[PDB]
Amino acid sequence: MAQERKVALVTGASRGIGAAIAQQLIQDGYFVVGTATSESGAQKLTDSFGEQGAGLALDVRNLDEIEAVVSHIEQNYGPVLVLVNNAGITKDNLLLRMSEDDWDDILNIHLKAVYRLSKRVLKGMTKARFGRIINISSVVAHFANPGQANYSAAKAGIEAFSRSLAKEMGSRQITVNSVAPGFIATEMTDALSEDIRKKMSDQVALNRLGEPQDIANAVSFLASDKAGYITGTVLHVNGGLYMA
Amino acid sequence: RKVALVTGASRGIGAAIAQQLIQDGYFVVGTATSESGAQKLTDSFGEQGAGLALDVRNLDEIEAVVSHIEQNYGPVLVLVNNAGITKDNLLLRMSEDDWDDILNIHLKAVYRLSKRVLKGMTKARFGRIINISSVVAHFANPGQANYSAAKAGIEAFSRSLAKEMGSRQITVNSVAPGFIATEMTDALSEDIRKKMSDQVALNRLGEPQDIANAVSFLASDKAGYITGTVLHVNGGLYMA
Amino acid sequence: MAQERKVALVTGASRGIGAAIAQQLIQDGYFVVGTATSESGAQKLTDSFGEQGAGLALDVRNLDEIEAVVSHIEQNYGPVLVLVNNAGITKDNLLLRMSEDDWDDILNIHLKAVYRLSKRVLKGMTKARFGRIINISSVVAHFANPGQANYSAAKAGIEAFSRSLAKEMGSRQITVNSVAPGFIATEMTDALSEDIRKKMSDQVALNRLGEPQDIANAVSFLASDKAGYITGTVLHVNGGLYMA
Amino acid sequence: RKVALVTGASRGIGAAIAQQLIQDGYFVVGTATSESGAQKLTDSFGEQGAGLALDVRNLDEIEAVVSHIEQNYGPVLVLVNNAGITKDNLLLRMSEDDWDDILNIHLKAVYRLSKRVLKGMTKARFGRIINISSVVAHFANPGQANYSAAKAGIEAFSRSLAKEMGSRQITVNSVAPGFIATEMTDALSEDIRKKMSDQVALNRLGEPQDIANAVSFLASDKAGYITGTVLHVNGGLYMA
Repeated sequence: MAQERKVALVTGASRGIGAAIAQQLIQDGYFVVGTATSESGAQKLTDSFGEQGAGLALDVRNLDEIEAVVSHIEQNYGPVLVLVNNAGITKDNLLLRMSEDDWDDILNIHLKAVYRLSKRVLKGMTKARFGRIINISSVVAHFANPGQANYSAAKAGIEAFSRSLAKEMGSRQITVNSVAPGFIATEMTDALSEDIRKKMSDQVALNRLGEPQDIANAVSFLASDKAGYITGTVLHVNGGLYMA
Repeated sequence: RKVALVTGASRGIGAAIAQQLIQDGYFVVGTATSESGAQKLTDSFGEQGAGLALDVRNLDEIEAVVSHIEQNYGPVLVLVNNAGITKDNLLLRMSEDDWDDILNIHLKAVYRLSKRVLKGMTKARFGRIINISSVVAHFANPGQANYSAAKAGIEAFSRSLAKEMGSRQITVNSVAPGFIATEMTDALSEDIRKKMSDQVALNRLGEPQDIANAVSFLASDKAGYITGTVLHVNGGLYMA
Repeated sequence: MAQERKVALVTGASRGIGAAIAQQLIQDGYFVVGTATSESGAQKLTDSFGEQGAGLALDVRNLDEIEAVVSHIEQNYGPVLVLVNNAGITKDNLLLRMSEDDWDDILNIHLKAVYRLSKRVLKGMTKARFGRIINISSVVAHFANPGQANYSAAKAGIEAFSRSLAKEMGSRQITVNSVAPGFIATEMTDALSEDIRKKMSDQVALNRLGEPQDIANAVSFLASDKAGYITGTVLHVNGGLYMA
Repeated sequence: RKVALVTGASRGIGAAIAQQLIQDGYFVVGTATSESGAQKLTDSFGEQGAGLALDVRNLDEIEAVVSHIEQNYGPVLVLVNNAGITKDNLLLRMSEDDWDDILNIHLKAVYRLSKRVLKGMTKARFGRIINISSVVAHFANPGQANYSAAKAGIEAFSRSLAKEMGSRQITVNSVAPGFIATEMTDALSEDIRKKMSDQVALNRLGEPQDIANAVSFLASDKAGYITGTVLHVNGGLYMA
């Protein structure tokens, strides 16, 4: 029988923030397609989602794969009406040691992928007169961090792109927003020491690291009818690490 | 139930906030400027709320209202500071009273009421202070220097207070409405409303419920890691 | 003989930032009126400025004094065409210990004075089709600081007021801007320990406290013809303490 | 004299910047897209400057140009990254090349040239990197998603780099022009220009010199405590 739920596409859905976002959108009643870089990673997503989603392998650096994935979704599940662009790969270095590849790969994975995927889903959202594009940004697009000139430039570019797109698509009722996580507990933070997690949490007004679910909760809100008059904004979810 | 206090709950944004927080499961105390307005709120909320008269310009009234809530219903654990009164004028025409009354109603009230609810929230290790700001704290609108100053003041206040209270798991945030359909804007002409909605990316005025939805989100466990921020609800009128 | 230079009014000109701003505007060719809270403080300013400025006693909390001072300047020296609103008094306390007076006095000294003085000088600047209103704000209008809810609210209100006023007066070519100092060396910072000044300077990208002259340099730029297309902005002078 | 390198120095904002920095006392190397344009700059600058051909999309050219400057004139101690090329289109019509060419010309060039000048500035314990951004990195203009992304990218880049280089007394800042009169805007109609200047609080388009004045300020000792900021030069078109 036919897939009748609205379709959400969450890139980088294997773990942490992306995993929580995908699961929450399933809970919210979407049919969720999540992506992983590998086929075995995709198969794990398929396992996790069961009969209310699918896992697909996608290297977001490649236009042909983006186009193939979205076409596959359209042909099998439905038009992508919620797009969550989620990527957290970093290639950090002070600028004097930041290579051409450190730069290009991060700009491609983060910002170019947002451009390509957003462009690819617009026709479906225009036809529906409904759409949500939700970009996962970062506190470091706002708060300066040495060694991450590449990642910061990408995330800031994503927020500016989102403003531009929000203006272009707003008459059609499609909203385009970013969520900027702060210090969220991930495999990366789990790998740090307790002392270093304390040094982080002391900087957060709420005195703790966040959880992937806090980011999922923000995305869930923005993807819902409770957020239909919010567009071109950055929703900061950082426990008061960065306020203004 | 936890108690929420929502000022200026008679109509528009305040009324929609109060009704939503009831639906969310809070016991809602709403305030109005007169005893008569307060009765209308009592009548609207029934067993899930109460109406009180309050002139938010008056400290003695603020302290009596909160004391009355503590004695009868319980500690105020969600505070929504909601004011929409304007006294617009170009600066050359803006009187001392136009300046003062807007700074008092909007920003001073936020200082006073926030201070008065700290003790209960501190003891609970739970709190939500949610301040209604405005898009005009960010985008300059000629004639509203008083209103814009007050609301920007509120946002900075909120940041300071979020840092002070965060270890107790009390969040302090602002919601900044854009052009929201009200009696005020219904009273305007068709051409005027058109010029407003043409500035909005979504090409429409918002509704009080859009603001209530944002406050409801922030007041819930779904926003427990969000503090010291401004949640812009303006349809892309202003993007930041 | 008649006073022919354009007149600048710098409130709080006794020391530190205000003193440097007043001296620099004299260097720039203005006739500078500076204010102090006391008559003896005013007399020291008069001494400092010599025949190219004047010191006047002003408690910026009082409308009658504001009106008297500006009238005195108009009657003796000329129309106020550069207004620098400079105040650094604080009454810090966590909100639970912040009195009605802690709140009201800071909002009056900072924000109400900006409203009153700006309003009072507009007629002269309108007639000249030239004006500069330069408000000294603070990094804490942006970067959250516990214990300064009063001061932060005031300074943020000042920046929003400046935007409103800039829009109202822009057709007449009057610019309205704020300068937001960071950690600047003052009597207050001199009173701190060397260890505490180090802890401050480690937070500044430039690895040092600023000087009053750095703020004077910013005000000088904004008051000049080099800044005639800049209005409604905040010029941050903080060594990278706060960037965005 | 200290050497300044100003890209895109042939006309408009770049030309005004280059001429101002000469007046300020810098030896200015200006770049143009062709050998012929480069000669015109040599001819304009005379003994106080030099013109070089540079395609800022090409890393080998960037490295050769800077090497040529180091060998002949001295270390680049002021770098002004100035690009104004647009390839506008609604996203639905924006090609891969429209996206890439604008990201490369604007943001990649800033990455490449900034990296290449660090060593000289580090040794000198003096530097100014001044990046020309745009009001559109802040205020969304439909059709300019590429340009807006690139310039916002530049601003965040600058913040990161300011933190890395600040201990060496190297400042990194952006200047964000609004609507500035150029050949581009001279080519537009009277009605179009009117609609632009009506959005500006000062009710006029700016001039290239207004931008040159801002860059000159930032490049001087008068701005030695300013780093990681955006200096908005837009006549109140956008206020923040």
